[PDB]
Amino acid sequence: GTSKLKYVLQDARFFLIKSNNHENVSLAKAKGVWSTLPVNEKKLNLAFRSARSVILIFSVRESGKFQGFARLSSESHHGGSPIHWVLPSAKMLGGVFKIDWICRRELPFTKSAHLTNPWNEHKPVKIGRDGQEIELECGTQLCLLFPPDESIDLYQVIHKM
Ligand SMILES: CNc1nc(Cl)nc2c1ncn2Cc1ccccc1N
Repeated sequence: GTSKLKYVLQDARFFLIKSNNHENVSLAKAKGVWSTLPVNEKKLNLAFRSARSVILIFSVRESGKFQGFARLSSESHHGGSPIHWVLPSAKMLGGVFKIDWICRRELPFTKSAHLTNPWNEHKPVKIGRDGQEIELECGTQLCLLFPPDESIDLYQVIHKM
């Protein structure tokens, strides 16, 4: 069902993540981590302290789709490991956030054409730069459009909250 998902999304904040390649999204799905540029790392660290859930909604550039969404489980941390990101430098991708995936399924942009983002001039929610915040109502509805991911149990995510 969608009840636990709605509970996780309650009062959440949402950010669009735009990746240049599929490989880093695949690596993020396998290892539960994400890294971004310092402008956005600063924004996400602020958001993580400010909200019960911070949701990253991923889209690979030129794919015409979102590739899923995940909840931040930590602020960014340095050292830890050298993630083999297919770097589009490595020093700008230090700072690793831990993330718990909520949905690893794809959603085509054609399915979100009815959703506009107030924080980006009411452009369709697919439009935005890496790090663009998505207002609560639009982000909630976007996440609810994804196909359910029955391989994921939200019970442990609710306990992180
Ligand atoms: C693992 N993290 C990332 N991996 C990839 Cl392949 N692209 C990213 C990532 N974070 C942001 N972008 C998009 C981008 C690429 C290059 C210059 C500026 C911007 N915004």
